[PDB]
Amino acid sequence: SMKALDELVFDNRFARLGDAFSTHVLPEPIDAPRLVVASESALALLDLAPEQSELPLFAEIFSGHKLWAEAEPRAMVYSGHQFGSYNPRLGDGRGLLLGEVYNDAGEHWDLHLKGAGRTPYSRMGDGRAVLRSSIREFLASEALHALGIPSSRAACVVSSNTPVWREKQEYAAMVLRLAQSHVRFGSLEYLFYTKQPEHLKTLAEHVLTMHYPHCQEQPEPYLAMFREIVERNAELIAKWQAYGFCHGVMNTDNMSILGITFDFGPFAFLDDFDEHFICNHSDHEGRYSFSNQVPIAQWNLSALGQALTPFVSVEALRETIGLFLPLYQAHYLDLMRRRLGLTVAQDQDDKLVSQLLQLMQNSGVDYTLFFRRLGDQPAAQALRALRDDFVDIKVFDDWAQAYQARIAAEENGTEQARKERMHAVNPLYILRNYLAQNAIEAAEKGDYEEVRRLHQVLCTPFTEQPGMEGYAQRPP
Ligand SMILES: Nc1ncnc2c1ncn2[C@@H]1O[C@H](COP(=O)(O)OP(=O)(O)NP(=O)(O)O)[C@@H](O)[C@H]1O
Ligand SMILES: [Ca+2]
Ligand SMILES: [Ca+2]
Ligand SMILES: [Ca+2]
Ligand SMILES: [Ca+2]
Ligand SMILES: [Cl-]
Ligand SMILES: [Mg+2]
Repeated sequence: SMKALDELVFDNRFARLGDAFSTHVLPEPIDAPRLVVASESALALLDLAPEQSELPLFAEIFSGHKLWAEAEPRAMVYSGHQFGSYNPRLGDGRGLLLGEVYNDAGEHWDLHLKGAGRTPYSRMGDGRAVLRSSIREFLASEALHALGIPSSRAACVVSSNTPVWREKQEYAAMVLRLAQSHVRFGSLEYLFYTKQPEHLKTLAEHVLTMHYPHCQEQPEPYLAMFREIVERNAELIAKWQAYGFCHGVMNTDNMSILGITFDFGPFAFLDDFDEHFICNHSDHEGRYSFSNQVPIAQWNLSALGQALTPFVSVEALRETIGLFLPLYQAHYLDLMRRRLGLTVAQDQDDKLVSQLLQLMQNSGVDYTLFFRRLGDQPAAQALRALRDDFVDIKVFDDWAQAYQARIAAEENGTEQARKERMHAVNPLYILRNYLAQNAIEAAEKGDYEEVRRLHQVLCTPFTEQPGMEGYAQRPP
């Protein structure tokens, strides 16, 4: 049953690994905490109901004022390649692993409070996050999960009137991030490149036993684990590409060891399709552009593989990395076939998908709404309506014919079954930047109605909701 805040059970596994992997650090509170928004689904991971998130004590805990005695807040140490260049020392500069909760299902869940204050790893930073940062990370975490895209989760956002300077005067907020691990590729890189072989093995054994235990029985457990990580990453990137999620900062310290989306900063969901969109205004070379996310993910896996060379041969590691691209293409094509309402794999499907994207590229076509409208009517009628959005309208007619011929080349069910199949994987509502911005503006004025409704709508992004037509609109 849903329990009280005082009934949470803690089992702080990572804290017990010692001071070589993290440092005990308490949060620095922020003033006048208020609950901005909370996720019922995320809270359920901790056996908590939404009503427990409305308690003053709840806002106090996740703004740094109070903390269970059974917790042990810790700042992790890690490193990472940042935009291709190795940085020998990063770590939790503005967040803390408060502890790990053991829920009734028998699962361990990290409680990471992001924006909790300065730590030994903050360097010159203030250890804070501003309200717009916390709200965007909360919305994207839970929107991705509702979409079926593996992601770190977010339980709540808590506001404050603690001043924080960025470009202008802003105010500190914290987001409670939940995940079953906060270990990153960069966690292993740090121990590898500082040549701490005992601790590197202890961390790899922690990841192995807690998250890939089936691999322990195999002749080379760390090779099997690496293969599983490569698989999870291929599935993750396939979902990003299929649904137009741009991360923006795919540094190796932001690659989760579990294959979940991690660290939401300058992300963006594509509005108009653009295979080369650069969502990060600081990514001057386009290293983390939409299309580059595929080769970058492979590069990051090679960087992870380096940290495992003490245990696995270079040849075996590089052979495993070679599985990434075919696995990505398999899952990507599967996802895009489903977005097109197709239910079997046929030889030229990759060309069909590729041709659709090239037609979208310079025609100003909304990625999400194209696939939703494609399924909302029989293909012939939907395509006649979508015709006008394309510049090369006669090339599109040829693609539309190829698509209708592809439908006819398989048993595709009734028109109604097709509609339900496609609307079950094609969202009507997505976390568009302009929608998040409107929620942020209202919240910065003290009005949290908008951010809450937007979050609510995205909990069921595939289901039409009455009166929410504004959330299905293209950007104005
Ligand atoms: N305001 C800040 N104060 C202190 N450290 C910071 C601050 N902003 C970023 N950092 C650190 O700078 C590095 C790069 O930040 P980034 O990759 O954006 O991660 P993050 O969003 O700060 N936290 P996380 O989501 O857990 O990766 C990390 O080691 C951060 O902890
Ligand atoms: Ca970040
Ligand atoms: Ca085009
Ligand atoms: Ca257009
Ligand atoms: Ca039929
Ligand atoms: Cl920030
Ligand atoms: Mg980061």
